[PDB]
Amino acid sequence: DVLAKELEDVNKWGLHVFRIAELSGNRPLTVIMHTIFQERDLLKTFKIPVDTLITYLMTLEDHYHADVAYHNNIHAADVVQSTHVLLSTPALEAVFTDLEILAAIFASAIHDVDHPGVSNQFLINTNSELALMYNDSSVLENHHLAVGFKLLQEENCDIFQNLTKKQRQSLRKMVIDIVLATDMSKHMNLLADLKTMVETKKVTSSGVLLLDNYSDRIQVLQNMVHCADLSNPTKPLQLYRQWTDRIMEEFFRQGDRERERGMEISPMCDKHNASVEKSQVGFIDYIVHPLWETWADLVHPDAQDILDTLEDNREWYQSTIPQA
Amino acid sequence: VKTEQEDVLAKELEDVNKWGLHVFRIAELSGNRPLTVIMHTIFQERDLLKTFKIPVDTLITYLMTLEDHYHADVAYHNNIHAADVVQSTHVLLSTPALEAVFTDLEILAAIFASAIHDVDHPGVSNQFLINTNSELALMYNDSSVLENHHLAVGFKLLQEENCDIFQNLTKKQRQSLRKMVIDIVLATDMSKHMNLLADLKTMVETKKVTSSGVLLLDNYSDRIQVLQNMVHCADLSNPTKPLQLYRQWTDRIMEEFFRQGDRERERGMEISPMCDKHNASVEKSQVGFIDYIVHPLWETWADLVHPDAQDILDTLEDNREWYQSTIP
Ligand SMILES: COc1ccc(/C=N/OC[C@H](O)CN2C[C@@H](C)O[C@@H](C)C2)cc1OC1CCCC1
Ligand SMILES: COc1ccc(/C=N/OC[C@H](O)CN2C[C@@H](C)O[C@@H](C)C2)cc1OC1CCCC1
Ligand SMILES: [Mg+2]
Ligand SMILES: [Mg+2]
Ligand SMILES: [Mg+2]
Ligand SMILES: [Mg+2]
Ligand SMILES: [Mg+2]
Ligand SMILES: [Zn+2]
Ligand SMILES: [Zn+2]
Repeated sequence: DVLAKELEDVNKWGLHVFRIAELSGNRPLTVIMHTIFQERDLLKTFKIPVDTLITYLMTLEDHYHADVAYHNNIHAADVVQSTHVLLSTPALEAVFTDLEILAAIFASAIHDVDHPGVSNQFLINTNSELALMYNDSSVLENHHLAVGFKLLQEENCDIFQNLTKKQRQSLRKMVIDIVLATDMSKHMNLLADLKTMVETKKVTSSGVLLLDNYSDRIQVLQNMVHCADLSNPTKPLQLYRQWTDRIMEEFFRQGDRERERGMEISPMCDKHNASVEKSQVGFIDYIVHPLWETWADLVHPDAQDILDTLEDNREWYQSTIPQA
Repeated sequence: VKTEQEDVLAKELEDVNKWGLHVFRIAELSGNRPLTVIMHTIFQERDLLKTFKIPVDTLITYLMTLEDHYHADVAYHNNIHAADVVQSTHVLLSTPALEAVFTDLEILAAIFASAIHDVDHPGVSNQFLINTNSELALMYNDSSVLENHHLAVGFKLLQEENCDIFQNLTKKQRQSLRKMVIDIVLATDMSKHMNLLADLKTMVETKKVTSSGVLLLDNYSDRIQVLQNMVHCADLSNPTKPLQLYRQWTDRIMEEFFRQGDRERERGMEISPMCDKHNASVEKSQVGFIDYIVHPLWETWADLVHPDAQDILDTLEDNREWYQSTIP
């Protein structure tokens, strides 16, 4: 019906994911993953029973929190679909193995599962059980990985059951490497290294990137999923506005818990003294544009339309801020 | 004192400041409470209860609970090993080249890290835990699986009734100590040894000393690097001890290794290097251990604190020759 038609846009930047969420009965992660697995022939390639895939996807989606405004199944579905588009970028054609593709997409799907709606720093500062378990280091990201993998153990949920032992081991390593790179405390180091990779990049005659060891390959996959994670401001304004609403709602909820606890309220988490437009322009200027302009460099000119949208949205958000 | 255990014992504890304290004797004389007894002694000696306002009964309660979470049926990675690493770190901290270098909080961190650094060790390796798809390796994504766990347990036990030995630290002190203890225990992961050593060599190359040969450390990076390597050295100090101690440590690690190999053999897995009781060369393996891991590390530490560690290095070399001479 009016879902198969929306899902026709699954290979396009700017898919109406919120509409897909509504139409699927709040199952955007399940429907979008299913669609992409079929589109990429992943069920056949890895002999994944279709009922197993769906069973896993639904239990995974169940473990995203409905009451968390941003870090929920819609965000997961969005990052999955964005990674799916980025994987098909011409500069990367025939570069990645089917296993590497599967790993990037699986990592995207689980990368925020069971997110509590508060930051690593909040969890550390409040002496949470999660921070105790993970010694204050990539607390959330370690946890997302543990839960994501743990769910494969549920009845008829092992989608990787027919991979070889070697394939499963390689897949597990890549997925861990990828989800740990979504920790924002690693952003500047990832970016610094990505800039250096761009500086020294190698391309075939056909113009596709040459990545001849695991380090270079996983580095590209890490940054790709990181870009997808940080892709909201590169989307059409109607979508970007919705993501901004959600992250500010989530932030203000954390800020309210901090205020109640007598804690200093984290930057951008105070509903009373916040500035959304200023916050987004700063987010684009200091994080999202520096990353995406580097990705654009890597795959030039594949990402120029995405960069254009980002730059237009920045100019849009800054337009109502008085300036000299 | 610290444990209502028999007699004394006090004569043995007179060696708490010396390399080659007889920790096994201490374990026996204390009713298998060497970690509690030795930690209590060191905290009193260094006046740490007064400095950090640690109630003595809180200290003893925590130490007993901590000690209870080292497995009695694990041959090597048990409470005696923890006590040994604690006591060895305590000796290393007092080396002349480090006089007045570390704050009392840094000293507390090193000693506390040493005490918890293998707690709840199951007697099998990280690689075994990964290969067998253990819940622990799933929890920690195959990375420093044991060492992350040791830290989690060591800190969690502070929350048991009357166990918070850090209750009278300031918020900042608690935060700093927590970071240092994590940095130190994660550095005991043997997978980090080569990198750790490489960086230690770099530090020795650019080492700054006063005229009395005392190290000049400039910042947290310097201080934590020395503490990480210090506790790593303590962890790898068995072959540098009086031979009778070393011989018992060797017997114990081989027993633990063989038990892991038995588990591997039973599950049809490739038996890990040095874990096959049916095909072992214990003496040869000790010489290889010294040549490729322990001597390169301790020679570098010896350089850092020259000449403070000369005797320790000499003993290492003598002990290498013992195992050499006993290869069949
Ligand atoms: C649409 O906009 C966004 C979309 C995603 C995100 C992604 N956020 O992931 C962050 C983690 O939860 C942790 N941070 C939370 C914060 C309270 O403290 C920081 C130390 C860490 C942010 C967006 O805009 C935001 C940041 C800039 C203005 C609002
Ligand atoms: C007295 O000798 C020793 C004293 C301590 C130790 C400390 N070991 O900690 C290691 C961890 O449990 C994990 N390893 C287990 C092993 C089966 O596989 C490795 C990949 C990692 C070792 C000693 O001897 C060694 C080398 C020669 C005989 C064993
Ligand atoms: Mg995340
Ligand atoms: Mg004597
Ligand atoms: Mg020992
Ligand atoms: Mg250990
Ligand atoms: Mg210095
Ligand atoms: Zn995310
Ligand atoms: Zn140890």
